[PDB]
Amino acid sequence: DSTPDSLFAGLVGEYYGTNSQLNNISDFRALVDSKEADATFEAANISYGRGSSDVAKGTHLQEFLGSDASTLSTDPGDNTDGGIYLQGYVYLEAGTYNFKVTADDGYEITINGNPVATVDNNQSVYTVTHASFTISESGYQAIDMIWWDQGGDYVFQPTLSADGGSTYFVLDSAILSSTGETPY
Ligand SMILES: OC[C@H]1O[C@@H](O)[C@H](O)[C@@H](O)[C@H]1O
Ligand SMILES: [Ca+2]
Ligand SMILES: [Ca+2]
Ligand SMILES: [Ca+2]
Ligand SMILES: [Ca+2]
Ligand SMILES: [Ca+2]
Ligand SMILES: [Ca+2]
Ligand SMILES: [Ca+2]
Repeated sequence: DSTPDSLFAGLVGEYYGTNSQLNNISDFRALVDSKEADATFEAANISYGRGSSDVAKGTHLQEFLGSDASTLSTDPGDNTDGGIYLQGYVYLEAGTYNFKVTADDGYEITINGNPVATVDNNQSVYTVTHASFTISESGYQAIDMIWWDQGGDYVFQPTLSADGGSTYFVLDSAILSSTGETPY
């Protein structure tokens, strides 16, 4: 547009809290669409939690975000339910990949507009090995994530494999870009 966006080795993060129930992806997306973010942050190391007693309460969000919490724009007030919306880019070579995500509650990850990892409901801590997807051309791929907590425990760690599920890595500053330019 007319405003420069910060270039960092991470995704652009937004946190939203609510006192309504989050049951599914559409509920969290409606929350995101309903207001300005309760806080913004840089999501440079996307391995959050685990903790207890509601992500949206007290300092639980800070604890959940860990290393990334130092970039919070503000300390949100309490809510019962809450979640994050992350957007930016991830450097991937052409090839085949799959996510394996540990989470409480649900989430959705999309790459180049296509969902590649989805849990459309609340759940206690579970790890799902998602189906494989292909990247046609090497470079920075567009990626967005949503995750939420309806209450209770909370964790979010979406790991990626490039080698058919033999090894997995966290998405972090090695490969993330907020704008699709290279972070130095
Ligand atoms: O489905 C029930 C589960 O819901 C999760 O949101 C919560 O973190 C768990 O502790 C358990 O209550
Ligand atoms: Ca801009
Ligand atoms: Ca919004
Ligand atoms: Ca707080
Ligand atoms: Ca941590
Ligand atoms: Ca930090
Ligand atoms: Ca709730
Ligand atoms: Ca929960």
